[PDB]
Amino acid sequence: EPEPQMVLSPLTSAAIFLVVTIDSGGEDTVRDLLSDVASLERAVGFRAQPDGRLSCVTGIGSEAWDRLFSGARPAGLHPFRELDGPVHRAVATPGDLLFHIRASRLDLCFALATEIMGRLRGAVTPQDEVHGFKYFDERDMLGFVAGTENPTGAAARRAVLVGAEDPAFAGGSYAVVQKYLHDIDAWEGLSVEAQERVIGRRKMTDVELSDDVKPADSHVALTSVTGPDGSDLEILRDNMPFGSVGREEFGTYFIGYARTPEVTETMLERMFLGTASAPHDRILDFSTAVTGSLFFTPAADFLEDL
Amino acid sequence: EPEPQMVLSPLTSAAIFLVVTIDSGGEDTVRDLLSDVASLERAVGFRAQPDGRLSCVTGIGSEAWDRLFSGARPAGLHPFRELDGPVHRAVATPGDLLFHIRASRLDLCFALATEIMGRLRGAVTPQDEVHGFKYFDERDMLGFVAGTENPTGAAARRAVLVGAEDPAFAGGSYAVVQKYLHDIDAWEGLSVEAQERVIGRRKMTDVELSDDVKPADSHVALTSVTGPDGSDLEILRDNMPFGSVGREEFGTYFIGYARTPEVTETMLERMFLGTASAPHDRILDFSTAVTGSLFFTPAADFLEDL
Amino acid sequence: PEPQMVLSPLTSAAIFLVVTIDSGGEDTVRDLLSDVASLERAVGFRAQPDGRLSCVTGIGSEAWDRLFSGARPAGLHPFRELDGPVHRAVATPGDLLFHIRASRLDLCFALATEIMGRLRGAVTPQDEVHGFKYFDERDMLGFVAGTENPTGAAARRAVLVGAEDPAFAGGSYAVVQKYLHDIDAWEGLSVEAQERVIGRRKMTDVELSDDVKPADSHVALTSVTGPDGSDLEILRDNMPFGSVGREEFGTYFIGYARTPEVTETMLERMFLGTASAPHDRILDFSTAVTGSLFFTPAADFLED
Amino acid sequence: EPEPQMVLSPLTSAAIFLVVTIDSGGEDTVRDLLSDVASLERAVGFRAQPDGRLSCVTGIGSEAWDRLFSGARPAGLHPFRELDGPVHRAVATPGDLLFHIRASRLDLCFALATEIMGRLRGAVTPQDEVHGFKYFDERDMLGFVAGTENPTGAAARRAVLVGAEDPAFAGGSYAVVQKYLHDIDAWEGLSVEAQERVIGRRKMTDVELSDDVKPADSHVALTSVTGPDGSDLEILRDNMPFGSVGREEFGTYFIGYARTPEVTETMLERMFLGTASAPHDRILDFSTAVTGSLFFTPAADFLEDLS
Amino acid sequence: EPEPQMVLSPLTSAAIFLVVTIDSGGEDTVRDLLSDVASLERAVGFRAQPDGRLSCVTGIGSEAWDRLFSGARPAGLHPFRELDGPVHRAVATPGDLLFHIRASRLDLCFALATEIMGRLRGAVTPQDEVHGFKYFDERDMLGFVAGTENPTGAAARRAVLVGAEDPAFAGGSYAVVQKYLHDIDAWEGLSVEAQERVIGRRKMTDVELSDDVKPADSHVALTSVTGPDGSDLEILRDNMPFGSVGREEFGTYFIGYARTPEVTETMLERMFLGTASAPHDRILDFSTAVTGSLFFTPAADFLEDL
Amino acid sequence: EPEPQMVLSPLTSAAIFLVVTIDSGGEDTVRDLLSDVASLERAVGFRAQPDGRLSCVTGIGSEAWDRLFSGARPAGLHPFRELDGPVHRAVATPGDLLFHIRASRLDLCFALATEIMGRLRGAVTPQDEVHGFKYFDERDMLGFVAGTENPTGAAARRAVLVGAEDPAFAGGSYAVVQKYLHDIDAWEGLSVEAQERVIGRRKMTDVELSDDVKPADSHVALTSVTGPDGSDLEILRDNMPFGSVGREEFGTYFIGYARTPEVTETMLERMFLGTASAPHDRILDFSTAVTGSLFFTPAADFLEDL
Ligand code: HEM
Ligand code: HEM
Ligand code: HEM
Ligand code: HEM
Ligand SMILES: [Mg+2]
Ligand SMILES: [Mg+2]
Ligand SMILES: [Mg+2]
Ligand SMILES: [O]
Ligand SMILES: [O]
Ligand SMILES: [O]
Ligand SMILES: [O]
Ligand SMILES: [O]
Ligand SMILES: [O]
Repeated sequence: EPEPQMVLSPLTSAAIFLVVTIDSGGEDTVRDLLSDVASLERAVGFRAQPDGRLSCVTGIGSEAWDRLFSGARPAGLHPFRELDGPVHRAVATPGDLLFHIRASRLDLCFALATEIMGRLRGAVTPQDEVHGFKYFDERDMLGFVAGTENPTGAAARRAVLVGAEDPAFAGGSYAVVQKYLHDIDAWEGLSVEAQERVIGRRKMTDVELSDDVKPADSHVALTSVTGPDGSDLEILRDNMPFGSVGREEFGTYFIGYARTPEVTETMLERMFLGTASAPHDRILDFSTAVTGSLFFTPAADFLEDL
Repeated sequence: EPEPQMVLSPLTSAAIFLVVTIDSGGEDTVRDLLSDVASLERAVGFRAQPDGRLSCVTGIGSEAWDRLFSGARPAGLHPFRELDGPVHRAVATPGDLLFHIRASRLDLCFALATEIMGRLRGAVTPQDEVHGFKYFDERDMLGFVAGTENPTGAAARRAVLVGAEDPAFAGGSYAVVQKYLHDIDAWEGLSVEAQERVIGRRKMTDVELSDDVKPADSHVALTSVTGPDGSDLEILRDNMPFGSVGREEFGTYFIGYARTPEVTETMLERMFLGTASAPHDRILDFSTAVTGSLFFTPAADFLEDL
Repeated sequence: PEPQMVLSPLTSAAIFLVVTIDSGGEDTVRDLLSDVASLERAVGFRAQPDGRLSCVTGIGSEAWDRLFSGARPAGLHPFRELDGPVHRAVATPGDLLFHIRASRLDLCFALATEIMGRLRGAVTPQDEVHGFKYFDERDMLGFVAGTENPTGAAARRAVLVGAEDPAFAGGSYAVVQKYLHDIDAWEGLSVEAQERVIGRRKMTDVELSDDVKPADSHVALTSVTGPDGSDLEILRDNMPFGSVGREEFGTYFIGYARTPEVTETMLERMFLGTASAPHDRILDFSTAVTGSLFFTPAADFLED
Repeated sequence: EPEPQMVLSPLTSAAIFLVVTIDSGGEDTVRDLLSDVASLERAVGFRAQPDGRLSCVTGIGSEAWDRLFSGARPAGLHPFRELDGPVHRAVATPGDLLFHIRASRLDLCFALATEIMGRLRGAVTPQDEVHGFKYFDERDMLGFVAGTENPTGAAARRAVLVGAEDPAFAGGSYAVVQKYLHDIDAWEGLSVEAQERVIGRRKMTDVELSDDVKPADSHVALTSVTGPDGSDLEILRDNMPFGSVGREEFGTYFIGYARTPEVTETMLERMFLGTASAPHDRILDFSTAVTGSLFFTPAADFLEDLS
Repeated sequence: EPEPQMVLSPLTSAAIFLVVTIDSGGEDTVRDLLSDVASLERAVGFRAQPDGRLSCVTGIGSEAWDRLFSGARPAGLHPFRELDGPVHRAVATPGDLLFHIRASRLDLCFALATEIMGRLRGAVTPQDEVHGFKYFDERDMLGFVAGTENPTGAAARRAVLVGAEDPAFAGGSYAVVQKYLHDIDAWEGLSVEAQERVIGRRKMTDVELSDDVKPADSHVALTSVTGPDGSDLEILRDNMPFGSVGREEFGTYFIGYARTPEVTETMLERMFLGTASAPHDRILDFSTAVTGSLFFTPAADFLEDL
Repeated sequence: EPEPQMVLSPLTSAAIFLVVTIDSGGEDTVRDLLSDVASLERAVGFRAQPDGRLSCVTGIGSEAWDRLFSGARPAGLHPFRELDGPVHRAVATPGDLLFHIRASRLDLCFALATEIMGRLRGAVTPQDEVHGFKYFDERDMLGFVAGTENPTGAAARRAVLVGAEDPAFAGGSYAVVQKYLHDIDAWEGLSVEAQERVIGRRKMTDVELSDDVKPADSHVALTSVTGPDGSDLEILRDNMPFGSVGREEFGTYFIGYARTPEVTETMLERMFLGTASAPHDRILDFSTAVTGSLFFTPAADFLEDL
């Protein structure tokens, strides 16, 4: 059986998201780090157990894949597709490696990020570094409970992990990242009732709006997708608030894991391009994407045997 | 008896330090915020009891004091004194207001900082914003336990709180801040034994080096000071690690509270200018001050009664 | 097939809600059943992961016929009243059971509020009990309660419907009885006399050896061996409850099993006695004031 | 410095409020129990240290005081004063003894309530019993954070504990209890902003409404009282949610401690009878008081030195 | 004004009791260690703040006091008084220094005991070392709750701390230690009701037996003492269970703190020699004392100034 | 189908290791206790759910197996093999039964140990009893993190549990125990860099030394073993510190679970007898084995069905 990376792990109160590009001739240094990254995770995390809950998920971009490895490519791997909607745009930004670092404490994230970047100095250029913090009541930067409808157990495994459709990369997953900045002044001008119509859930109680009152351009309505079979298409999201009060930056770092990028890309199409019944997702009237990248997160044993 | 701010409260795992200057015409907006800051601390923190441990200490600079208030000035309040040592410099940087925000979680610090800065928008200019995190084993950025010789109980109250020497300001304190960036590459080039001789304590066990072994130019030696009366002069320090792995920023945010700035200033003179037996504090060969500001943190009732 | 949380452990808080379905309330009920997993997530996610909020939903025999056409679960019937020589196990009305558990009563109450809010005008409440953990997993008699519950594979085998009734695999049967205790009479016994009623040591919870365990002890009468000589097991989530002012010191009994026959055999031995035992001596200190039987379907049965 | 009961202690996650009346001839049994109540609290609580946080505050009503004790009365002790407003009524209901029991767990509350009621069986009649629970982030059944502006440290000591004004009773306090039931159907028909105008604080973030927007008939406006010298008059509230989903009971158990009942009573007069600017507290349009009792909670040493 | 050691602090889940004798010529080494013990306590304890709750109380015996110090002695400091009852004996055993180490975790106790014994190697001989542990709900090896009637708050300060009756030694206290082994076989031969008549409290619920059923020879009856003026004479007990299952050793380590040894010794006389109404404390029919030592625990500042 | 004992369970903060020999005629009493040990575990542990995490793993020695049972032996069961190296010796010491008792608290361990030994009194003779405790951030007495490279999940199950190679004993495991005492004086004389060369990892950060600097006689180098097929051969180690400060006993209690003893024995051979490039494991220059025993820990249902 192939060992997945910790893609199925739950939300934690802290995260570091590190996106880098591989400099010309940095390939060899990168391959050596990838073969050690699970051992670095154990080195930093084991002594802080059991409360630490440290994990690192490592992702590799479409272009970087061709630079690093000969042989088969994962079937779903391609650069992030820019979406030019009538009003809102999903931008594509450079990204060769993702490190999705989670723990109960920011210091354990930082210590692992320090060892990884120590090994990669002179081989990579940092593109994005975000320090995420969840609110103590599981709320995001808009004041809503975040993660409620994430799949669990066998449903999560089936939605997130590559299987027989691409057997050489079984136990892998696809990660889409987008850094969003919010217009908090505009958001806080809405009544609570208006905010609930944007999201599609009650703010205090987190109960879903019933189908007769849920607007067709609510976040929950547009990111609800049924397959040909009639079955719900699901992703696993580990979204984190981040910000700087001095710079008035109040953000959500979106990360969504799926067995194929087509599920996440369908949701993004419905959000940015809309449908017959909805011009666009009302959350984008308060949220601007400033990054967008797609990564393949291989099985742990693929990184180890390299 | 006057009610002090939470200057005596213990170290926490998260902090936000905010330093701002007051723009032209900003004084009325600032006075309104000062009269409300304790009530905002309760609004953000109460619902997160008892695990939240949210506090805010508010400080006011020498020039800002004269802009905001008529009548008496605290006896020790003056702008930070630059020290131009033969090798190392303690710089002065602008700062009218300090908010020293502590909690068990960064998101609680961030929520109070958001409310404070929301009320000050258009009246202030941000000078500095640092998000602090302690390592899970009470270690600083240099790998040493930080806080060990802080005073506690009655000795802390005597060391930190203004009393009858300045009775109109009793229950106040003086805060000096300095942001330090470390040369971690040079520090990690030392053996553990050489680092212990820089600090003056054992790294793993935190046991102080004996007087026979402890170098005259160690941090513990130079920051150990006796008054004319033979008594130890003590300050309370809430130093926090901070940084950015992508930018290679690895820092210690120094904050020290004391009943009179003369004690903190004497320690800084010994570190930066040295003594007969030591050229300077050896910690400064690995640590560059990039900010320096002095604040008076009044009694809580002083701020309430505006 | 995915079961409801019938295999989940004891928690420190619980709400037990039993209602009857009023005439014409069927459609409101079916809509709520299709939504109960989503309500559970909605309330529970506000306290992940320590909250441990779950709701197990059960349906009575008469309600089943009012709600669904086609196949019945093989073991579903109304609770069988037992009229013993001394003690009686009463059958009381109940169409729906909500077995709500969490680490905190707030999560239980918030979920109960949303469920009952959705069913207002469609159901009549019959029983509501707010259970709480009592010291080191003790009951109102001062004994540790749950010790011999099966775990892991033995729990799955004992609790979940399998191939014997394949349309309903991953279901279970719940029996509930609210008991009120005579604490005055109980505290009149020596600790040694109480140990002989239960069949375990009071402070240390060690089982009495077979040579000393009375045949009419609770542990002896509820020990049943199946055709192959293996133990027939149930999973019990008993919770203390009460009201000091009204002198109500209670045990809310709930037992899950793959077939009701196992639980019913245990109840027959307790209430009717055997050749060796007049009745379960625990009943000399405990009166059953409710009795109901429910089928707790697979989670997938409810969503569909 | 005489030793107070645990009146200054913080909110906990569980509580039992027990109100009883003393039957004729029950006085000797009650005095005996009062002399033992601190020892019973230690007997239950000590084995759950350090996390248990079990405490019991024992209060005695005006008429019970006269039956139990032959000497001096606390200066402020009198029966609860019924308030007959143009719209709303604050009823006075019987209660001789209050047990305010708090812990981090209901089991410790229940076990201590069991031991106390076991000692008083046949001497007292139960009037009210409420099992309170913390609801999410210190919320009440109206969805608002409750307790935010409670005084702390020295301010709490000054606001709550009897001192030199009544020296024989120094370290005592005065507790007012009211059981409120809420009309949740009517409450949930308001917009969140209309709820915020009833309470005077933001619902989700618990920030006080600015003075320009805070209505005069908001809860926070009517329960804000200044003394003649301009300083705030404060009380310490340990309010707890309770209820029963089947019976549609969604309750707030109000308890307020103060150094003199005059402060709590001035707040109640403003709520129920209103001011020049406000007819009544808008919170009462959604809240009905069904009990009302006043108790003196003596210093701990006063109870210990009985017979 | 004088700062007591942590004699008033509550029970913890772990303790180490270390009793040593001072070798001939060990006096100087011992004096240097005593002046450093508070600094060693902070060095170990600070890196587990705030849940560690590490503390060390240092006690000095009567014969050791006269070897270490000159001038005035604490008024009540004498060797433990052997009690030769008709049936039961309280033995006196050697001991010059007591280290009473408590924390929430054994590791912090063990690390501090290691640093102390490292400084004293070749100057002292170990007489007794006991690792204590919390047993369920504050129970002892007899199955009863132990510590229930300890004084708290002001009553504890008044019972425990030397004051104006011996002003030079204000802030000190007197510790009596006795290691007890229990005859568990004999004890378990009693019914629970017989055990309750030995102790004087209910076993499961820890409710005191009423005055009309409490035997005169029960432990609670003989250890209840009133002064000539009617007030209760109280001690503070920090008893801890210990044992070794292989050796069939089930113990109680008794430690009682009091402002004068006369209170503790009056209790011991009643237990071992009895009263007019009681031959001896029935708890002694199931408990054997194998050590007995008395120590003065000076104010913290007395040790620091050496 | 067969239910293993709790061999795969994680490290806990407390342990008791009990090794006994079966006295002549004690066989019938032992068989009765083996059939009840799981019942005793529930009796003590249930009341402390869910935080207690009490488990007992019961092991039987080679000589004991033939005294207790008729019919098939586990294929790998033999007496511990004494290793007589040029410098260091791995002694074989008597042991018929192992009880490996773990929990989050020592009380639960002690209570279960008391019930087991109460049933075995007069049938067994105790050989060793060790009370283990967690030391800071999962450290051993040498000050290094211990457990870091233990296998987890599927890799742990594959490394530890007997499968189809010995189908009658599927779900069993083999436990090797060795009690080590450390020369802390000699160890603490080494610089941290020289200690790192003994172990093969960085002391404070627990990062593995790179292959270019790791000495061939380091602990990590000698306990790293590859099968003929190139895979890593793994064991599960649940090592616990123990000690007594007055007796200068600073111990590591070694316990290693494996699907076959040949893996553990290959590691011991390399440590004690060395390789072409290493005389012996340098850790043995600071560590003396004083016990050595091998046990088969059967499937839980094997014990239940006696
Ligand atoms: C500013 C960015 C975002 C914010 C603040 C945000 C917030 C939320 C919230 C509050 C919910 C409801 C509770 C939950 O189930 O987590 C939700 C649901 C969801 N979001 Fe987002 N979201 C954002 C971006 C995205 C993006 C970019 C996607 C997909 C590409 C996405 C996919 C989903 C999905 C699939 C659900 C679950 C819908 C359901 O089936 O109920 N979100 N989000
Ligand atoms: C530049 C970055 C700094 C770092 C990384 C640092 C770190 C440390 C460490 C590790 C200790 C030993 C443990 C303890 O906290 O007692 C210490 C002690 C101390 N530091 Fe700093 N420190 C810094 C700057 C300062 C400054 C600027 C001052 C004063 C103006 C200061 C004053 C002290 C004092 C008074 C002590 C206690 C010494 C004693 O009496 O034992 N430190 N510091
Ligand atoms: C007054 C109501 C009850 C009380 C207070 C009570 C209490 C207990 C206690 C203290 C135990 C021993 C520890 C353990 O849980 O294994 C026990 C065991 C048990 N009880 Fe009950 N019980 C009650 C009613 C029932 C009922 C109504 C049934 C069955 C229909 C039942 C079935 C069992 C079973 C099967 C065991 C396990 C026996 C074994 O195999 O060891 N109980 N109960
Ligand atoms: C249905 C009954 C009640 C409910 C739901 C309720 C709820 C609240 C809420 C939500 C607050 C705002 C947060 C805070 O606690 O500071 C508050 C404040 C307060 N309440 Fe109540 N309350 C009730 C009855 C009472 C009564 C009867 C009194 C006095 C007799 C009282 C006195 C106060 C006071 C003094 C404040 C603080 C006002 C300030 O200075 O800001 N409340 N209450
Ligand atoms: Mg009978
Ligand atoms: Mg206020
Ligand atoms: Mg014996
Ligand atoms: O999301
Ligand atoms: O510092
Ligand atoms: O049960
Ligand atoms: O309130
Ligand atoms: O004691
Ligand atoms: O190891």
